[PDB]
Amino acid sequence: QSVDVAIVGGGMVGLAVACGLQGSGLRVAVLEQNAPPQLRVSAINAASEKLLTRLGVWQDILSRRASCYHGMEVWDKDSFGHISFDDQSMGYSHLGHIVENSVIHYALWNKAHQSSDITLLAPAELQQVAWGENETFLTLKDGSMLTARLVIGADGANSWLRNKADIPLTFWDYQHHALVATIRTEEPHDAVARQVFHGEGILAFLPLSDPHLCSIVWSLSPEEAQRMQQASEDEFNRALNIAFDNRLGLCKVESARQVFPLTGRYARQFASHRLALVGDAAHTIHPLAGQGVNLGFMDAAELIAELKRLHRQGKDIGQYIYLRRYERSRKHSAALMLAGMQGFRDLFSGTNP
Amino acid sequence: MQSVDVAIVGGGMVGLAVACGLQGSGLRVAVLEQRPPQLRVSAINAASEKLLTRLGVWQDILSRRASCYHGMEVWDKDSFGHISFDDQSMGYSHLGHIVENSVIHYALWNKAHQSSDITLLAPAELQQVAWGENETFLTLKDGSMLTARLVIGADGANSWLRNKADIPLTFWDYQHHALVATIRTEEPHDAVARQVFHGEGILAFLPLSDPHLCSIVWSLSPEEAQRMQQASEDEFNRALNIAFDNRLGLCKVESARQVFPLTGRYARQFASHRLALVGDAAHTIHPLAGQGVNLGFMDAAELIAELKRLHRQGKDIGQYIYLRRYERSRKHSAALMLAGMQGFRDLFSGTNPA
Amino acid sequence: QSVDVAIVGGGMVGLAVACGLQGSGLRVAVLEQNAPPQLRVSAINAASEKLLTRLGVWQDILSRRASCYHGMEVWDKDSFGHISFDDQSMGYSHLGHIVENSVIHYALWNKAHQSSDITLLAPAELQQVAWGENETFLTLKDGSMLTARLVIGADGANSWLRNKADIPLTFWDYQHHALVATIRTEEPHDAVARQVFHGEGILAFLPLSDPHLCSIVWSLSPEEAQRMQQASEDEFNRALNIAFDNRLGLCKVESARQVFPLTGRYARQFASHRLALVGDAAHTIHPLAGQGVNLGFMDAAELIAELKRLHRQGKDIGQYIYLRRYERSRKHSAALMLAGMQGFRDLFSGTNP
Amino acid sequence: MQSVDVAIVGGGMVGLAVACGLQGSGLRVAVLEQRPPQLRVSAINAASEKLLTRLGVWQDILSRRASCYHGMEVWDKDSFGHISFDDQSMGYSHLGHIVENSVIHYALWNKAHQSSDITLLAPAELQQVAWGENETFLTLKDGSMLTARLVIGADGANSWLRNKADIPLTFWDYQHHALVATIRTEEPHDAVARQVFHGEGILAFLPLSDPHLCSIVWSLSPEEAQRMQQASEDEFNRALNIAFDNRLGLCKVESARQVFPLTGRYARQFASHRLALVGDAAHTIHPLAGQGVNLGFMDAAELIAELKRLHRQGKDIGQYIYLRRYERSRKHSAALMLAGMQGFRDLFSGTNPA
Ligand SMILES: [Cl-]
Ligand SMILES: [Cl-]
Ligand SMILES: [Cl-]
Ligand SMILES: [Cl-]
Ligand SMILES: [Cl-]
Ligand SMILES: [Cl-]
Ligand SMILES: [Cl-]
Ligand SMILES: [Cl-]
Repeated sequence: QSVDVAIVGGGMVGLAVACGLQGSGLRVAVLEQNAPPQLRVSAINAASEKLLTRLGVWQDILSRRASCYHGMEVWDKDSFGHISFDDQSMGYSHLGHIVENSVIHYALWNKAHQSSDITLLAPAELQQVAWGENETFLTLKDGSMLTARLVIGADGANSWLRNKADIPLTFWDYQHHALVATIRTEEPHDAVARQVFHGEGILAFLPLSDPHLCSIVWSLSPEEAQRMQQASEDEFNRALNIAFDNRLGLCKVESARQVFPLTGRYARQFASHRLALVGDAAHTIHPLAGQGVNLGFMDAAELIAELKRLHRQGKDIGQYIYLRRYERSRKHSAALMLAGMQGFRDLFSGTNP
Repeated sequence: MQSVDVAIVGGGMVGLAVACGLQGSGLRVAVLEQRPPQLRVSAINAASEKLLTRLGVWQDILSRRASCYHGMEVWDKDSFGHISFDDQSMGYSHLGHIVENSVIHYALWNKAHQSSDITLLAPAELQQVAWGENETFLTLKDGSMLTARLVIGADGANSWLRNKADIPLTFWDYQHHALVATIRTEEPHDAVARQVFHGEGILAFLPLSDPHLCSIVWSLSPEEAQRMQQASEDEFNRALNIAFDNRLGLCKVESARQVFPLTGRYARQFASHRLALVGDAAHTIHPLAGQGVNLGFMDAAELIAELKRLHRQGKDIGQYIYLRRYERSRKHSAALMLAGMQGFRDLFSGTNPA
Repeated sequence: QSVDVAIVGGGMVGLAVACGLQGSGLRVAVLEQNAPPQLRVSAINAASEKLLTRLGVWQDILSRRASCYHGMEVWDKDSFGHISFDDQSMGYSHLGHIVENSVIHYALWNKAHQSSDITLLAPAELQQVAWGENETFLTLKDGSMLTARLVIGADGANSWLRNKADIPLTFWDYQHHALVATIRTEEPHDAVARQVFHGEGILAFLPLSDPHLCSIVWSLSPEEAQRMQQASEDEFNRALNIAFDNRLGLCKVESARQVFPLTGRYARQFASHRLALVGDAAHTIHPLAGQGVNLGFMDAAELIAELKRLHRQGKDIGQYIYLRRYERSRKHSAALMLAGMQGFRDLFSGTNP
Repeated sequence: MQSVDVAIVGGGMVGLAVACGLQGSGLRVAVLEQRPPQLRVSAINAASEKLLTRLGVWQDILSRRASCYHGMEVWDKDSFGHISFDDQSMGYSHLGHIVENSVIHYALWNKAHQSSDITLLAPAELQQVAWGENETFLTLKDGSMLTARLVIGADGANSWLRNKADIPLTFWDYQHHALVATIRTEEPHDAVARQVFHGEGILAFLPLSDPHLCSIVWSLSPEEAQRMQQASEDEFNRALNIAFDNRLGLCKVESARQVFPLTGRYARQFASHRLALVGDAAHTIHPLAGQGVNLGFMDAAELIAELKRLHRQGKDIGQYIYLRRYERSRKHSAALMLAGMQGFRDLFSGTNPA
C-alpha cells in the first residue's frame, strides 16, 4: 500500500537498485512487469564486480557458474593493428568474468527475497500512474493501488513510464545484428577474451569455463546474420573459422544460433518529478565489457548512492531538484561513451589483487 | 536561367572536395558560397590523404605547411592501459598529418578555380528552392535563379536544406568543451601523436612541424574549459603539464586559447528527392583522425564515386532510388562509429609506401 | 509469391485501398497483422460516403445498419457562442451518417474477397522486409516469402514499417481521454448531431437509428474519465445530463462505458522507397466527422488515384519520385488540419441530393 | 554580482508582460534584451485585453492607435457554410481589437521603465548560464554576471535556453505562407472581422480604424505567395477580390506586401530546474484572435499568477516541483488547441461591459 520507492521492473538492474538500498531504511517495492549453460552472457567488468560484491551476491555467482578471463587480444580483419595485454602487465588478478545473465539475475532475486525492506510483487503490471505533487499513485492491473515518494523505471527501455512523463528516448538503429552461440574450438582459449574488427563490426570469442568453449558475439548485416543462423553447421563452422582468422583452429558450433538487433537508445532526461530511470540507455557495443548490464549496473550504483544520501538527510527523494544530480552524472557519462572517449578506459580495466 | 547538373550549397572543404572530385565526369557543377600556426588543425588520416591526392591538391598542401606524424601513444590518467606503436611496425611510411584547415581549404579553392566544369558563385546565399519532379529550381538572394538535377548540401549542419526537405538531424550535446592552443614543450614530440584519457574525456598533443610545438585538444567541463581559457599562462601551463603527466616536460602555451563545444549530429537520412547531404553528421570525437573533416571527406569520396557511376550509366543522378545507395553507406558507417566499432580501425590506420 | 502491391494491415483503411485498386489490373495482397449495436462508431462525412460508393459498399452499409443525421448544433458550456444549421439550409439531403466501425469493416472485407485481383492472407504477420532496388522482399512469420513492387502500410500507426524505413511518427499526448457509451435520452434527438465545448474538450451526442439513442464522445481528464467510467449509473447519468445542459432531458446509459486515450500522430514522411503509408497520422479530434477513419479514407482515396495513374502509364509504382506526389498532398492536408484551417470546411460539409 | 529573483531573457511583448505583471509582488526582476498602418498587427482578444488592463497599458494602447471590431463573418470559398454574429448577440461591448504589435510593445516598454522592481538591461545578450541547485548564474557577452532564482525564457522560440536545458521544441512546417498587407476596399468594413476558408487555408480581412482599410492575412502556397507578392498591383488586386468573393467590392493594396512562413512549435516541456518558458509554442493559426501574441499573453498571465502565489507562500519560485503546475496548464491548453477543441471558444469570445 505505502512505500518510499517503487521499482517498476524486476530484471537484473531493478533488483540491483533494490538490493543496493537495503540498510537505508527505505521501504522498497519491486513490481514485475541444475540447468545447462544459457546462451545469453555478459562480460562483467571490474566496476560491476565491485557492485555485486557490495550487494553480497558475487560469491553466490562465482559458486554457481562464472568464467574468469585474464587476457585480451584484439585485432583487425583487414589491417595490421592489434591490442594485446594481460592482467599481469597491469597489476591485475584478472580482467573480467564471463557470466550467464540468468545466473546474475537469480543471485540478485534470492538476495531481494532475503531483504527485509524489499517487497517483491510478481504479478504486478502497471495500469496507471498519477504524478501527485507529494506522492505518486500507482494502479496495478488487478485494480489494487500503491503509493510511492519515488518511482524508479527499470523495465527495459521504460517506454511506458517515459511516455507518461513525456521524456522519450531517441532510438538509433545500428544497422547490424549480433549472432550469438557457444563454440567449441580446437585450441584452448587460455582464459583470453579475443575480438576481431571487420567490415560489419566485430567478432568476439568470450571464454567459458570449459577450456575449449567460447560464447561468441558476431555482428553482421541483418541478411548475413540470417544466412549464418540458418546455415548448415558445416557452412557456419567454416564461415566462422575464416572470420576469426583460424585463431583457435577449427570451430564447431554446439548450441542454437540466436540473433538480435543492435541499437542505441539515447536519453535527454533520466529523471522527472518523482521519477528516475535506470538501465534504458544504450550507447556503444564495443567494448562489450563497458556496456549491456555493466551500463545498467553503473546507473544503479549511482542512483543508490544518491538516494542513500538524500534519505540520510531526511530529504524528499522524489524531488527533481535532487534527482537531477543523478541525471547529470548519467548524461555526462553517456556523452563520453558516444564521443568514443570512454571505451579505452573500459577496455583496459581490471580488478586488483 | 543557368543550368547545371549539380549544385553544391556551401564552399567549405567538403563541398569543394566534391566539386573537385567530379572533374573529369563531364557533369556541370556550381558551387554556391553561403558565407603562423593557425589555431584550427585536423589530423588528416590516410583515406583523406588518398582523396586529396586523387584531387591533385595534396602536394600543394605538403608544400604549403603540413606536419607528418609517424607514431602514436595513448594512455590513461587513472590506470595502466596504453597503446603505443609506429608506422614501421605496420608497414606504413607514416600514420597521418597535422594540417591547418585553412591550408586544406585554400588548396581546394584554388583547384576549384582551375576546374573547367566548376562555376564558383560568391556570394550566392539561397533564398528558396523548388523541388520539381525533373529538376530543382534555386533562387539566390539577389533574385538570380539556377536549375540543377541534384542539390548537394555541404553547408555545415545543412539546417536550411534539411528543414526544406523535412529530414532534420538529431543534435546531441556531448556535455564537454574542447580547448585548443599551440603548446611549446621542453622535450621534443619526435613526431608522435599523443593522447591521454581522463575523467572529462581526452587530452591530445598533435605534433606540428617545429620539433617542440604541438596543437592540443583538451576536452573539459564547460566550466573548467572557461577557467583554463581565462587562467594566467602560469596556472594554465601548470594544469596542462599535470593533465599530461609531464610527458613532454614543462609546457608553455604560445597562442590564444580557444574553446568550442563538442556535439554529435545524427542523421536518419542523407538523401531525398534530388538532394544529397555531405559533411553534416558527427559521431565520435576519439579517435581525432577518424572524425571532423575526415568524416566529411569520406562522405565526399563515396558521393563522388556514386555520381560518377550513375552519370556513366546515363542514370538520373537526382533520383532517390539511386541516391539511397550513398545513404545506406553513410548510415552503416555512422552506426559503426556510434557503436564503438570503427574507432580501432581508424586509430591504427596509415599510408602504405606502395 | 509475386504481387504488385502488398498491403500490410487488413483494417478499414487497408481494405479500402485494396478494394479501390480493383479494375486496375494490379495484383494486390492484403496481409493481416446478427449482432447488437457495437460501441465503436464513426461520423462518416460526405467525402467518405463518396469513396465507399465508388467502392460499391455504401449500400451494403446502409442496409446493414446506419444512422443518417440532418442537423448540427454546437455550443459552449461557459459562454454564449453557438453554431446551428441543418442540411436544408445548405442544399444538402443530409450532413453525414453515424456508422458502426465493424459494419464498415465487414462490408469492405466481403468486397475484398469478391475482388479477383485481391488475395487476403489472414494469418500473415511480417517477420522481415528487405528494401531491394527493384522489388521488396517480405518474409512472413511462417517463413514463407512474398515479393512486391510496393509495400503499403495500413497497420495502425505503422510503427514496425516506419521503424524499418527510419521514418518515425511524432506522438503527441492530447492530455485527455474520451469516454464512449450508448445513452437513451428523454427527448428524441431528431437526427441532429450535438456537441458542447467545455474545459476538458468536447461532449458529443451522435444520433443512432433508435430515435432516443445517441452514442457519446465525452473527453475528460484521464482521472475524471476513470471516475465516470467506474461511477454508479446514477452518478454517471446525473453528471452527463449536467455536462450536456439537459439538452435532451434525462439521460440513461445503456451500454458499457469505455475509455481510450486521445493523441496526435504527425508524419514528416508518408513514403519512402517502395513504401507508402496510409491511416497512421492523426491531427484534430474536432470536428469528429473530419477525422478518424475519415482521414484514413482520404489517405486511401488519394493513394488509389495516384497508383492507378502510375500503373496506367506503365510506371514503377514503388519509386519515391512518384510516391512523393501522394506524400505532398497528405502533408499539405495535415498542415491545414493542425493549423485549424480545415475544421470549418469539414464541419459544414454534406451530401447533395 | 547583481542579484535578482527573476531574470527574463527577451524584451519582446511577452517578456515585458511578465515583468510588468509581477510588479507589486516584491520580486526583483531583470529583463535582458537579446536584440502609418504598421504592417504587423494582431487580433487582440478579450483575455489579452484583460491582461493588458491589469498591467495598466490598455488605455495607453487605445489612445495611441487601436481598431475595435464588433462583428465576425466567416465563410467558405467552395461551400455554403457560414458563421456570422455580433458582440450584442452575446452581451459583449466588443469582440476584439486590431492593434499594431509595435504599439503594444512600446506601451509595455514604457510601463516597464516605470516599474520600480524591474531593471531593463539593453543590450544584454547571454553568453552562458550555470544551473546551480540554489541559484542560476548568468554571464552576459560583456562578461558581466547576474544571479537569479528563476530564469524565464521569453526570446522567440527560446532555442538557446531550450538547448542548454535539453528540452527542445518540435518544429512543424505548415506548408503555407501568409501574405499580409493593408487593403483599401470599395465598401466599408463596418468593424466586422471577416474570413474566408479556401484550399490553401484562409483569407482574413482585419478591420482598421479607417472605415475602408483592412489588414489581411492571406495564406497561400509558398510559390503562390511569392507570385502575389511580386505581381503588379492590378494583378494582385484582382486576385484578392476574387479570393474574397468580392465581399467588400474592389480592393486596392496600399502598402508593401510581406510574406512569412506558417509553422507550429510544440513543447513536451515548459519548465525545468529554475527555468520557465513563455511565448515559444505555436499551435493553430485559425482563429487568428486565439493565437500569436494572444497565446504568449496567456502563458504570461498564468506564469504571473503562479509565481505571485509561490512568492506569497514563501516557496522557492525556481523549483520544478512548483513550476510543473504552470507547465501542466500550458500543455493541457496546447493539447486542446491542436485537437481542434479550443478554436470555437476563442472564435466566439468577447468583452463584457460589466
Ligand atoms: Cl559477495
Ligand atoms: Cl597531389
Ligand atoms: Cl543531449
Ligand atoms: Cl525515386
Ligand atoms: Cl454502393
Ligand atoms: Cl489600462
Ligand atoms: Cl513537418
Ligand atoms: Cl523539484
